[PDB]
Amino acid sequence: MAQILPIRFQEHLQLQNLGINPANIGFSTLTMESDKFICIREKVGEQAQVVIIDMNDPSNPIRRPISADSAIMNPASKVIALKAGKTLQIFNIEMKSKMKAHTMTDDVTFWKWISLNTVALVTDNAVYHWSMEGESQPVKMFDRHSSLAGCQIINYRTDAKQKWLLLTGISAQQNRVVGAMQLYSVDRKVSQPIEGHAASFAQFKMEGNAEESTLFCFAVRGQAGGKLHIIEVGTPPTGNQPFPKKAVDVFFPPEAQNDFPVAMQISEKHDVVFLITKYGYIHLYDLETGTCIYMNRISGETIFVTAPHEATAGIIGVNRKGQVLSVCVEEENIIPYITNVLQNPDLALRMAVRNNLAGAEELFARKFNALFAQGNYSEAAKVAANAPKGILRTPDTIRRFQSVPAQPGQTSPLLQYFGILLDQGQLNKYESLELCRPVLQQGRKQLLEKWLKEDKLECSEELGDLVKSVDPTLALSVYLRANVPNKVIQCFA
Amino acid sequence: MAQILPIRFQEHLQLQNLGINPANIGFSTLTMESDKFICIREKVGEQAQVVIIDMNDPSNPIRRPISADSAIMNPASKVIALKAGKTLQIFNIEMKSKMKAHTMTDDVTFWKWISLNTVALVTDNAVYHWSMEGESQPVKMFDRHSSLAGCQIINYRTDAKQKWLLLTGISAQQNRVVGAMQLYSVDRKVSQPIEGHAASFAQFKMEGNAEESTLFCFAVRGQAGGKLHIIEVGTPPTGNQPFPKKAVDVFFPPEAQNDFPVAMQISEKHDVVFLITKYGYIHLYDLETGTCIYMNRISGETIFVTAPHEATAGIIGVNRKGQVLSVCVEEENIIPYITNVLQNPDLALRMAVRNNLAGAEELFARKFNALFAQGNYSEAAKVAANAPKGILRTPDTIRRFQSVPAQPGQTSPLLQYFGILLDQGQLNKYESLELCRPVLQQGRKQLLEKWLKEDKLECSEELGDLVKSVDPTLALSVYLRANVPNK
Amino acid sequence: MAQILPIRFQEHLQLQNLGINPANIGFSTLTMESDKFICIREKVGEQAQVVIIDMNDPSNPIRRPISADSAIMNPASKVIALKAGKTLQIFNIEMKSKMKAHTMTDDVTFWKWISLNTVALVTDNAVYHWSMEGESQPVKMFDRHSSLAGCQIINYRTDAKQKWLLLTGISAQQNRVVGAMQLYSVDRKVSQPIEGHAASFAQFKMEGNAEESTLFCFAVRGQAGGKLHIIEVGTPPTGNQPFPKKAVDVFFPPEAQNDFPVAMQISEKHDVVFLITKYGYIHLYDLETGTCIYMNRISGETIFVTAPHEATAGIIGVNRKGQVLSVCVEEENIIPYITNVLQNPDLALRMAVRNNLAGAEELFARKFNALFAQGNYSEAAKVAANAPKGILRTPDTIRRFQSVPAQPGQTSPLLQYFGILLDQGQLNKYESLELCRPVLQQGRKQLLEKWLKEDKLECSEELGDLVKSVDPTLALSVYLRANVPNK
Repeated sequence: MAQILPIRFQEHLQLQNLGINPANIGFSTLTMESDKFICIREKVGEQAQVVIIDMNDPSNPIRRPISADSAIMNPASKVIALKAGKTLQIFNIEMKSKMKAHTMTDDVTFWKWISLNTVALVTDNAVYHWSMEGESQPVKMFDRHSSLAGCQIINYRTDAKQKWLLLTGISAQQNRVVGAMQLYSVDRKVSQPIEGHAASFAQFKMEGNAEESTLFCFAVRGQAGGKLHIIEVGTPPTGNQPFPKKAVDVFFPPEAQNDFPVAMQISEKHDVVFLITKYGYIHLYDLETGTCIYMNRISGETIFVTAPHEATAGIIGVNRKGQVLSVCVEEENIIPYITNVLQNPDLALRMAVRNNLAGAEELFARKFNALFAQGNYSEAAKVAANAPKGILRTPDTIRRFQSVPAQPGQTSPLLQYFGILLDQGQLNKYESLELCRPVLQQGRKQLLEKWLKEDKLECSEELGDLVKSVDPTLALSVYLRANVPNKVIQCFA
Repeated sequence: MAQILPIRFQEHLQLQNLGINPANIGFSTLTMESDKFICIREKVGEQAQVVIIDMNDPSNPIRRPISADSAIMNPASKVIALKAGKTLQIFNIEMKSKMKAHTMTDDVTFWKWISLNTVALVTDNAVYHWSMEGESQPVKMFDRHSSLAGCQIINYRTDAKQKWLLLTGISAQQNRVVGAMQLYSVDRKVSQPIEGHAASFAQFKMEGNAEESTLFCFAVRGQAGGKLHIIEVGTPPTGNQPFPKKAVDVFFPPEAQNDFPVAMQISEKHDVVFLITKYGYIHLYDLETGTCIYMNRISGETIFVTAPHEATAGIIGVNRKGQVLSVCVEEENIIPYITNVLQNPDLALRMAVRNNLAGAEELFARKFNALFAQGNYSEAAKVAANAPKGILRTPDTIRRFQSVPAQPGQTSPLLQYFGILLDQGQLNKYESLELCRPVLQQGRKQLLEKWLKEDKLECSEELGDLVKSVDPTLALSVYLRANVPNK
Repeated sequence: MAQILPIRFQEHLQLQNLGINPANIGFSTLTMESDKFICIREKVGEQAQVVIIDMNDPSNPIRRPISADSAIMNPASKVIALKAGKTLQIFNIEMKSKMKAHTMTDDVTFWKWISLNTVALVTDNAVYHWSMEGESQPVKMFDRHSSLAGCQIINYRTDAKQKWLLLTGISAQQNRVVGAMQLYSVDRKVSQPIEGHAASFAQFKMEGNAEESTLFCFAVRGQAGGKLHIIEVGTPPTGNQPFPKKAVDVFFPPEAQNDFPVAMQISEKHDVVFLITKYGYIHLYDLETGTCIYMNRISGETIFVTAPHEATAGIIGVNRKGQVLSVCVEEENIIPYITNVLQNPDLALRMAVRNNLAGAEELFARKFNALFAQGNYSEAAKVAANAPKGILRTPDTIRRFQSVPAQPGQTSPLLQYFGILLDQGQLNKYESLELCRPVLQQGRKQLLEKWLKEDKLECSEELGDLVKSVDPTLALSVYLRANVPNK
C-alpha cells in the first residue's frame, strides 16, 4: 500500500477535558475564527456564559457571563464581537472595555471576522463589513444574489486584498445538500453565482512571474460528481503570464454515500489545498496543478469548523466529540511520498524546488549529472543553484564546473554557474573566494568593488587576506565587513 | 490503503528551532528518560553545557555549564544525574543543591532512570541500582551474562515490580546487527539469554482473572527473520489462568533492506504494542494476541530514543533531524479501522470492550437483543454490562431485564445483571433505585448499608424519600450523598 | 594609571525606587544572608512589617506584618527566621506555615544563616547552631572567648565543613574600632583570639596537591596597621604539601583617615579575595599569594552588608543610600590588566591557567615555542595541555610534536602529550584520530576499547572508518557515538 506517512494528524486538545457540555460543541455554539481562540457559548445552570479558549494555553479557558445570540473572537486579539439579536457589540475581553456597538436594521444572519479588524455581517439581503476601528459604522459591500435566497449561510470569505468576496449557503434541494456561492467583484462591481460547497482564495506566484496571482479554489459535488476548480481571479499583474484555470475531480468512495465538501484551507507555505468532507475525510491537492496528493479519513464525526493552522501551515478544526484536530504536510515525508507512493517524480521535484522541501536529493544529482553530459552546463547550473537545502551548492560542484575547459568564444561553465548564483542572490564564503581569487589576479578591482557594494559576497578574513595580496587598501573594506579581530585591522597601522 | 487513520502522528517540537546544534542530537548527547524532559549536552563555543527542555514549556530550555560524560534527568522531577568518568552525581537542578554522589570502581558503561528515584548503572561486568534516596550506595542486582560480552549496550528495562530486569546490547556481527538480551529474574536469582532487538514489559489483567499478569514482549529480526514474542514472566498470581505465550512475525518490506527493531513501548491504556524500526517504521500490535494492527513509515531518519507518551498512552521519540515525534491510537478511529479496514470484528469487539473503546454500539446493541431473542439472558447481561461507554446501561435495558423470564431455581438475570455492575462499581441513579427498592421493598438495611458504605450506589432524593420509611439516619446519609435543599 | 578595567561594578537595585524608607536601610533593619533575598523590617505607619526582596524579581517585594526584633531569610529558600526577643521562630514564607521555634534562655545577640539549613545563634556567652530540620534544638558549639567581652558582634563565619568557626566583634577602645575575632576549632576543641576586622575561609586546591586546602583569610588595620593574612587552617589532607601562610599589607590612603576593613568575600571561581573598607573602598587580592591586584573606591557611603555574588563569583552589598552594588572580576580584562597594567606576567599566566581565563594567548604560544625550541618536550606539552580555553589544543601542536624525530627508548613527545591529555580528561576528534591511528594499525582494539569505555575519545565518522577494519562492533559504537546519517 502507501508506505510513508505524508501528513501529520494531531489532536491539540479534547474539549470535554475542559469540562465543556458536548451539547455546546456545535456550529451555533462553537466558533473558531482563527487557530488562536475557540469560543463556546454555554448556559451553566440557568446562566449564560462564554468560554474563551486561547489556544496558547488551552488548559485555562476564560469564562464570562454573557448572554449573546452569538460570539466570535478576533482572529488575533482579545477582542470579541457579541451579537444580541440586532445589536452588535465589539468588546475588549482583555481590558473589559466596550469598544463599539451598532444596532443593525435587519438581523445579522451570519457574521465572521475577515481580518484582524473587520467583521462581515451577512443580512438576509446584504453583506456589510464593519471595522472594529473608530466611530465608523457597517458598510454595505454588496447585495445578496438571488441564487442564495433561502439558503443556510455557512461561510463568507475574501481574497487577501478584499477585492473579491465569496458568500456560501447550502440547501436541501430535492434530497441533496446543494451549495450556492456568490462571488462578488469589488473593483468591477459585478457578481456571479457558482455551485460550490467549499472554497478559499490563495496568493500564488507562478513560475516565471514577478507577481502573485490571486487564485480562487472551490470544490463541489454535483450531478457530475465532485470536482475541484482552481482559477485566477481578476487581471494578472501587468507582465504576468496568466494562470491556467484548473479542474480536478474529488473522489468519494461508495461508502461515502452522500458525502460532500465542507471545508477548505490552503497552505501558502506548501501550496497545497486541504479539503475536508462532511463525513470526516481529508484530501490534499497541489494548488498549482490540482493534482491529488493524498486522501484518507481522519474523523467519523463531522469537523464543523476549521481554520488555517499557522504553525504548521495546515488545517485545524473541531468535530462533534470535541476533538480539536489538525492536519498538515510532513515536510520531511512528502517529496519521498510523491516519488515512491505517487510514483510521480516530476511533481516531486517541482514541489521540492518550488517549496524548498527535501527528499529529492538523488533525483537532483541525477538531473545535474545528466545535463552535465549533454554539456548544458547552463541548465546543469540552474539545477544546482535551485535544488533545495543547498544539496548541490557544493565545493565539489564548483570543482566540477572548474574542470571543464573554456573553448574559445562563450563564457566558462564556472563563470556561467557563478552568474546564476549572483543573480539568484548572495554567494557563501567558499563561493565568494572561488569567484574572487582569479578576478583579483586579473587586476579587476572595480568588479569586486561592485560585487561588494551590491552586497553579493559574504566577506571573510580570508577573502580579505587574498585581496590584501593585491590591494591592502581594498582589504580593510572586506575585513571591516568580515567580523575579524582588531589584530587584522591594527596590522594596517 | 486506509478507509481510515487508526493512529495520530504528531510533532511536539523541532529542536533546531531551539537553536540546538544538530551535531548534538544523538544517542550520546541527547537523552529522553521520560516524556517530561529532554536533555542535550552541548559545547557552546569552548564551553560545555547541558540544555534541559521541559516538555511542559519546550519553548524555554534551561541551560547550565556542566561538564559531564553523560546526563540523564529524572523521569519526573528536576533532579539530574551527571557522570564525570567514574564519579556519579545526582544534583537538584530545581534548587541547585547536590543530592548525592559516588565514585564507581569501574566505569558505568550505560545508565538510566528506571523509576522516579532509582538509576540503573551498567558496568562492563554488572548492573546495579542506585536510589537517589538517602546515604545508600549502588546495589549490584546481577552480573552481566556472557552472551553480551563486547556488546554495545543500548537499553535496560524492568517490570513494574522490578522483579524482572532486561539488558540489551547489539553487535556488528559479520555484516548484521545482532541484539543480545539478558533477562534476569530477581526473585528466582536465575538469568537467561534471549536474542532480541527491542522489548518492554506490561501488566495485563487477562479476561477472567483477578490479577494482572506481567508480560514481557520482545522483537527481533532473527535469521528466522523478524518475530515478536509476548510471554508471561514468572508464576501467575494464585488463581490466575496463565497467559498463553504468543509469537507473531514482524514484517519488513524489501525496500527495508536491513532494517531491524529499535524501540518498543506498550500502551497500558489500550494494550497495544508500539514497535519502531531502525529505518523509521512503526507497527502497532495487539498486546493480548500479537495481532498486527497497523504499519507505516513515519520517519526517514532514525528515532534514536523514545519513551512512553503518558498523555496519549503512546510513544514519543526524537530523530536525527531533531523532530520530537509521537504516535498513538486514535481512540475514535481504531475500532472502526479494525472492523472495517482490517476486517476483524472479533478483534474489534475484543478491543472495544476490553478497552472501553467506542465504535461498536451497533454490533453491541446487537449482541444483547441477540441473546434475548434467544433463551440466553445471563450472558446477555454480561454483554450489556461490559459494552463500552455504558452504551446499553439503559433503563430500556433494565426494563428488558425486569420483564425477564421468571423461571424457578435460575438466578434472576436482572439481579444477575445488577450483579455485574455491583461487582463492577457504582450503579447509576436509576439502576440504584430499582436494585435498592425491592431490598427495602423487603425492608432490609443490612445490604443497603453495605453497598452504600462502598459507594456502589449513586443516591438520589428518591432513594432519599425511600430508605426513609425504614430508618432516618441511613436515609440522611443517602439524602446527603445525593445533596438536597434546606427542605 | 589603569590601561584596562579589571572588574565590573554594577547597580542591581535602588531600594528607594521600591519606596523603602531610608531610615530602614541599615545594619539592624536590613539583612542580606545571600544574594538571593534582601529583607527589611519597616514600621509602615504604626504597623510593623517585613519586606522581602527576592533578587530574582526585585521589582516586586513581598510584605508581611510581622513584629520581630530581627528577621533573616534562608540563603536559598523562602524560609525566614524571626526573633521575638528570646523566642526564635523559623517560618515558611512560601506556604505561610510555621516550621519551628524555640525560646532561648538568654537573648540571641546576633544570629545568621551559616548554611542552607542551619542558623547560628550568638549569645552573650555562647554560639549555638540550630538546624531548621526536625524537632532538634539549638546546639552549643562553643563558649565566647573573653577577648570578645562587651564587643559589638558584627559577624560569624564557618569553613565549608563547619569544622572551624569564627566570631567577630568590634568595640571602641579609645579612638577607634578594635576588631576582635575568636577562631574556634571544632575537631580540636581549642579556640584562639585574633585581632581582625574582616575575614573569610576558602577551599583552595594548591598546585600539585590532590586535596583542597582550607584557608582562612582575614584583614585588619590595628597596631601594625592594615594587613591581610592568608593561612591554612588545620592539618593538610594526607599527601598535601602545606600552604605557605601569607601576609600582605592593605593600603589606606591619607584621605582614608580612619578607614578599616569591613567586609570580605572570596571568589572561589577566580581565587581572588574581595575586601571592602568602612569608607567604601574595594581591593582585590590574589588568594594564593596575597598579591594586591586592584584598589579603588566605589561608594562614599558605607556598604554595611554583603554576600558572595554567585552569578559573577564576586561580591554584592548594600550601602546607606539603598544602592545594591556588586563588584567582580572582568574575566576578559584581568589577565591583560595584570600582564599590562600591573606588569606581572608571571602572575598573569598562573592566574590564567589556574583559573582558565582568556587573555594570555601570546605569552602561552611564546612559552610553548620557547620550550619546544630547547627540546624540553615534556614541559612543552604540559603548557599546551593546560593553556586556557583550549588555546594550544590544536592540530598544529600535534603536528609540532609529530616533527620531533624519534629516539629508541625515549618516549615520543607526542605520545607524552597525549598522555597528559588522557590523564587530564577526554580528547577531541583530531587528537583521538592521531592517538588511535597507530594503535589501530596494530589491530589492537584492546587499548581503544578501554579509552572508549572511559569516554576519552571524541568519536568521528573517520575514526570509525579506521576502526571498522579491525573491529566492526567497535566501529558500530564509535559511529553510534560520533552519530552518523543513514549512509
